Amino acid sequence: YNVSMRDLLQAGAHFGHQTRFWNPKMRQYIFGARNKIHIINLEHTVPALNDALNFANQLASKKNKVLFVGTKRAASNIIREQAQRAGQPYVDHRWLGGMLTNWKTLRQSINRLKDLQTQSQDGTFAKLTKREALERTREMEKLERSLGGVKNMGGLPDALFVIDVDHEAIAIKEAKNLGIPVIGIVDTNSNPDNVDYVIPGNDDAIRAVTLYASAMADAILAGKE
RNA sequence: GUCGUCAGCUCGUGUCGUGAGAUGUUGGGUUAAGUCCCGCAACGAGCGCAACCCUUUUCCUUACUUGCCAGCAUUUCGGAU
Repeated sequence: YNVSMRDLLQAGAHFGHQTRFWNPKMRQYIFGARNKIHIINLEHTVPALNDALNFANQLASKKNKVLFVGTKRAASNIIREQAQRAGQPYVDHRWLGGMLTNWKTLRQSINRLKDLQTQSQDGTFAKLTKREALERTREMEKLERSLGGVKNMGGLPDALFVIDVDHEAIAIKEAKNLGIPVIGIVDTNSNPDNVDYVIPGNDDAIRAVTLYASAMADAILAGKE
């Protein structure tokens, strides 16, 4: 399942953001800049990606759940599809402060979501009048939109696959506080200090995101054989 | 009594500060109203608001006197009988 390099060039991980927004901590990975924007070297990206995929394979074999976190408007659909394929909890939408920091409070929210889903399945929804009917349908919509992905999950994930660290900065901080490992994609503008596993490459390109998510999903599938 | 029929008040869990503390109630629409919806280190529960109470507007069921008079009958033509 290793990308082997050419797929990375064709996907376009080489591109990066403009120089003026560069983070000084990426200097080791910048290598050079062909044009005004920076060009990252995939020579370091490949081995780091392989190591991250191997660690994900080991965790999948151990059966511990891995949580995917990618929220960029371009990456939402791709990460949702890949997470559904892998059969793992996902957070496609905006991060809500306390997915991991305060799990006990989210227990009640997901319990109520499941209860209202059971209500919809049962005839009680039909028994209730139309105004309440639309109110609780709208409630279903809202909490399914907010916490739909993590409904199945019952325990904190053993690893966090983060698409874009500076964007989803809160998630990395919570993961560091808890001690849960984070494997993440980082670009030139972001800071890698708090990422346990760093695979540096472009994330804006929908097609690079598709490549990365497909690789992770393939590793998850290979796990458990 | 009054501000004043003014719209605010409280409290549960995590995060930021060495700390007293802060974050919920802030932002944009909307309403008689922190009423309702979009925003987002926040997450939801209670008291205030509203509704539950009395009266008025159309119709239905029970009730037919001491209240009523469409149909009928007698009339000192007055529902008087």
